[PDB]
Amino acid sequence: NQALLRILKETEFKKIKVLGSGAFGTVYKGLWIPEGEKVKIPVAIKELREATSPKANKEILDEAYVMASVDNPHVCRLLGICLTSTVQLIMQLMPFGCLLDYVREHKDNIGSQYLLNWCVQIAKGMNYLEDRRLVHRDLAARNVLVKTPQHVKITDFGLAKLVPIKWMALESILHRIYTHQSDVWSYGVTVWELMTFGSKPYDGIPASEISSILEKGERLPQPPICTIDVYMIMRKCWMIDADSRPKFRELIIEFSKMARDPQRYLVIQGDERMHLPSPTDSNFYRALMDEEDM
Ligand SMILES: Cc1cc2cc(n1)-c1cnn(C)c1OCCC[C@@H](C)CN1/C(=N/C2=O)Nc2ccc(CN3CCN(C)CC3)cc21
Repeated sequence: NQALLRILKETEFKKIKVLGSGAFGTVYKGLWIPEGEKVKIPVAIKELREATSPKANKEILDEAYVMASVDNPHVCRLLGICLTSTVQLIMQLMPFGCLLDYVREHKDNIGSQYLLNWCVQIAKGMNYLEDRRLVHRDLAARNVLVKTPQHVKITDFGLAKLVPIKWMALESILHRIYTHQSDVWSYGVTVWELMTFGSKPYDGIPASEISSILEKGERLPQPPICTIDVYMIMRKCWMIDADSRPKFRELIIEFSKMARDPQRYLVIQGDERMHLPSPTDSNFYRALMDEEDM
């Protein structure tokens, strides 16, 4: 149970470079130095921006014992925690960054086979969080990490204790109701982010007014690379009836169907010039960075 969350000493890790921030904390590239060893292992460290108390920290250690409990290839597991005056969370390092920045930076080189596979993988991790009765509350392309280009993982889960209005389902904005189906709404918006190559949803619409335009029946438009088959699925994620939104287990299957013939469903200029890596190149990544089961 508590055998998955390691409590760390200040003296056995070091923060070396600022990699990004969030809403409750800044993320650093770090180094883990085990006691009595001469190795320095790269980690990812999240320092909480607001300073907590000694009892605030029993609350943290309760979601930190759960966050360290996720055992899923497409969800990032909390590994360790360091209980300072600003609690520091230790996790595995992803040098490729988040999927949001990656798609902006590689948009001219991303084919349909990658994108559809990511959506399969994202929904697999989220279906796991549903299987684990864990509602994420902040699924977005920025909180999806890229282990290798062929393998993504979801991160930043544990923020109810601690607002991305443009990703939240209508009932969250109106009533603060967060369920697995409102994570489906967040998922459909994340798929939009991928399919538009990192565009900002509702760009120029103030967040204070989005709950209104949603109630009038307005949604995000069809991404130019998307066929209607893909967009209808996204549209089904944004239904005002939460129960009518698709389930993650169904989002997995359908996007699996689309990944077996990717060029029918996403029309990208030059899509014939970019394919998945040969089994040679897939094994090369996996032996070097990505040895887990799937
Ligand atoms: C398990 C784990 C690992 C990691 C993050 C989280 N969790 C996590 C947890 N909650 N939240 C909000 C999280 O994400 C934080 C948001 C940005 C994040 C992608 C940073 N980020 C990174 N993240 C992780 O390792 N790897 C990165 C590699 C490259 C760059 C870009 N260069 C950096 C230097 N500046 C100049 C910009 C250019 C950014 C990188």
